[PDB]
Amino acid sequence: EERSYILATASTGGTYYPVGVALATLTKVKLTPSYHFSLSAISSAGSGENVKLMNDNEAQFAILQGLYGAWAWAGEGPYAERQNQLRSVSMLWQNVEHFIVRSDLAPTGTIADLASMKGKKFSIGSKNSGTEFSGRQIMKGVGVDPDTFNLAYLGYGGSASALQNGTIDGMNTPAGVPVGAVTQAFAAMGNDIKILSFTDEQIKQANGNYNLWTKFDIPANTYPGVDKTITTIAQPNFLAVRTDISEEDVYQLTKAMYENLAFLQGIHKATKDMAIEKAIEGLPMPLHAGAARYYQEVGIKIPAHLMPQ
Repeated sequence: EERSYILATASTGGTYYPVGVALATLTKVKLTPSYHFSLSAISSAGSGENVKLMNDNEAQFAILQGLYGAWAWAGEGPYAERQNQLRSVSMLWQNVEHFIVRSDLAPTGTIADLASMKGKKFSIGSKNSGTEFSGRQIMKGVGVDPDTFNLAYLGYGGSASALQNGTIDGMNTPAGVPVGAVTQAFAAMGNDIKILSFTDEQIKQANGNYNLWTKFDIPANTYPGVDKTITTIAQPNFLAVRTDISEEDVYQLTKAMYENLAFLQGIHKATKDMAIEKAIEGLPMPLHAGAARYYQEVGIKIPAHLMPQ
């Protein structure tokens, strides 16, 4: 009968889970009666578990952080070989990098200023979180060894409070814009702190061999007292699917997402990031054939490296 697919997300207290629920709901309300498949969201420990669940067919779809997808496709990071059972479908929202430091420690204003801050207290994120891993990945790319800082491993709220109390000099807090912890820090500290920017050369450095982070301009007036645009980088949180899932089902799913963006956005605001012209930006692994069919149908040019394989 009905093909009841499982969609893996992350903890029920974060953003992966409710965005996943929103996709699942879209399929059950708009697709199951006519097309006879559904997605149902399950919680998980996050991207690393999600790759294992997909590989074992306990899940057929998952929300993945871009970097985990890059590692999976390259056979790098925690992987020793390419994870060839995984393909991409769509960006769902953008993880925007926020490397924030005391302003008097930023002689250029750019991410290279982390190097002037060795030996100082810096919160790289929760231990073993996606945030720790993306912070380490970016810093290594711009040539700064994270372990030459005095690293603290604080969450988003803990980092903001430590910055406000003066017990750390910078923090790494990436997420969908606006990031609550960054709002709190600027609200309390104003322009005593600074979001570090990324030049075009630093964007290339952050990516290394990957095509994952792209230029992202934080709009003026996003954060208290920051009345100017800021150029940083962002990577996608994206929907992944097993290669053996029906092309027709993946096509109908991709089409329904882009024909019902307001439906998704009314369930969870993170999907306000979605747009047909941003659908494939920074995806770290090639598209499933069914998703590519939809994108070409509506006139999207797919880069060679994302064409189905």
